[PDB]
Amino acid sequence: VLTEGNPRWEQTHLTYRIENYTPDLPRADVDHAIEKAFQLWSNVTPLTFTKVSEGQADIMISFVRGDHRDNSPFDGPGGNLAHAFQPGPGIGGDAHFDEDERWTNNFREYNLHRVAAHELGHSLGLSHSTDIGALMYPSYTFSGDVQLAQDDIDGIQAIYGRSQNPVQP
Ligand SMILES: COc1ccc(S(=O)(=O)N(Cc2cccnc2)[C@@H](C(=O)NO)C(C)C)cc1
Ligand SMILES: [Ca+2]
Ligand SMILES: [Zn+2]
Ligand SMILES: [Zn+2]
Repeated sequence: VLTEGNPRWEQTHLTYRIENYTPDLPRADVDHAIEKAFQLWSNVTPLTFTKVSEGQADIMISFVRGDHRDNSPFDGPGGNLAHAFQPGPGIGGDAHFDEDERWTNNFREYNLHRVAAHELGHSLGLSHSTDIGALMYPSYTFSGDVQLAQDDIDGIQAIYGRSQNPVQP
């Protein structure tokens, strides 16, 4: 409410649910990529995530093709590779992935885990940055290893706070 059309999550815990797995890759590989991404964000923040198989989740993930009842249809391999809505009630928090391209689990054409991590940044209220090491890169590019940069760590920690509890066990 304080922000016009871009409210932050007032909850310290969030839930998510995958509507379906793309036939390009099984669920074991996709669950790992989605689960690994949540761990990276929780590792540096006291935030906690939990997958729900029933009820509406705060962040819904689904794959779409061509027009899917939206005002931004994909135009072939060109255009954006994925998109989402600002964090808010209703369709807000939802995130769609372009299923017209083939997803891979390596440095092949595109990295699914790298894109999922970027979509979460949008759901976490993180905007694009001009830092080369920031995963929130506007266009798609090839980065070295997948790791959070100091700018991203300070940004999410600044909004909520620092994880004053680095207990691995
Ligand atoms: C790995 O991180 C990334 C995630 C998504 C993309 S994306 O090409 O789909 N894209 C960036 C874009 C494309 C074309 C022209 N202007 C801007 C969306 C975007 O920024 N998504 O986060 C946007 C246009 C909907 C790029 C990188
Ligand atoms: Ca495309
Ligand atoms: Zn969509
Ligand atoms: Zn983006």
